[PDB]
Amino acid sequence: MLQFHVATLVDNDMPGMPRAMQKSGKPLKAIKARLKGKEGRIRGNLMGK
DNA sequence: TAACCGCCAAGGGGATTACTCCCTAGTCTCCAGGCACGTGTTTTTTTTTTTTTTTTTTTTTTTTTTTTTCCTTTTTTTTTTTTTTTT
Repeated sequence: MLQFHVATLVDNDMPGMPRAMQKSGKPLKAIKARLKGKEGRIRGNLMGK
């Protein structure tokens, strides 16, 4: 479970790995979700601020 | 009905004796295939690296702008206070 919490802190988009459960019925938004994506920290905040 | 026996007749060829002769038994002497020893080159086995297709993983999906709506927990177990009954 410690490895599960560490992995979901790092990457919650890993297939074959149980998704982290948030309080509002959503998956947890990890740091990879903050960076990778069109609306991410790179494309939506550094590329397109 | 001709096997078998008795009787008679005839002849054919194996046994016997002698002479010969010739092929093998025996004995040297030279030499060469038959055999004991060593080994091989194909045959099978095992690795080794690649090949080729299948399967899985992962990442991706034009940009900008303006309005609402709903939600931003919830049941389920444990605890703690309160109230009632009894001696």
